Amino acid sequence: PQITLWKRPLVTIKIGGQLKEALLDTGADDTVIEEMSLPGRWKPKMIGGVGGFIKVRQYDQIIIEIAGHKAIGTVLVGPTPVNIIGRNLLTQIGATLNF
Amino acid sequence: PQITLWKRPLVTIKIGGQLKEALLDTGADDTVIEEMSLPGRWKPKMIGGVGGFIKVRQYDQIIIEIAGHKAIGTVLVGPTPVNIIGRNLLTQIGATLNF
Ligand SMILES: CC(C)(C)NC(=O)[C@@H]1CN(Cc2cccnc2)CCN1C[C@@H](O)C[C@@H](Cc1ccccc1)C(=O)N[C@H]1c2ccccc2C[C@H]1O
Repeated sequence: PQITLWKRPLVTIKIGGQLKEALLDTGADDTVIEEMSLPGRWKPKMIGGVGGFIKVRQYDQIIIEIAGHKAIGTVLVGPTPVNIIGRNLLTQIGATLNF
Repeated sequence: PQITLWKRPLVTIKIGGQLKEALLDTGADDTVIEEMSLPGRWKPKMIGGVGGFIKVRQYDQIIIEIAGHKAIGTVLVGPTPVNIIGRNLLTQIGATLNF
């Protein structure tokens, strides 16, 4: 679709078989989802944004559906304030900014 | 224009008579610019990022040019790691996310 920005660009995702709401975030390098049980091995990671750094679980090669579009890639899991779809997966689904 | 997301979507902005580089950020509600001595009045604000909150100065009705497109709105100034153009100004320049 084409998504305007008057409201947060929230979409439904499917991850681990579960539906969640997430924010399409062009300012995020990576994808980070709130704490959940997720099938795969993981390793510790830290990511930083405004306000500082958080500790996350890094899961590689995770199947995720974003507004009906398939991606398979790195998903971080940890105490993010909101679920965030970042550029690593926005690129997979062919998302661009236009003006 | 169209901007892909293989790298951070950085553009040139003009604010306060100065050129800066800034990130077009659909995940950001607000626009946050690195410390700069903008004139006049401002209001204290705290804004929340992925890692917690930071202190900023809120300036209203600020003239800013984003990739050649003029606009006007609220700009938050403080110790941000990157200059961030958020939805309050992305809407003004008619930006969308497309896939
Ligand atoms: C107005 C303000 C700027 C404070 N907003 C944000 O920071 C929001 C906060 N919400 C949360 C919120 C908090 C409170 C209230 N409402 C919402 C989550 C989404 N972010 C938007 C992010 O796109 C901001 C960027 C900024 C940044 C870019 C590059 C380098 C440093 C900082 C961000 O945090 N990106 C980082 C990022 C993000 C996810 C995964 C990995 C990484 C690395 C890095 O790219």
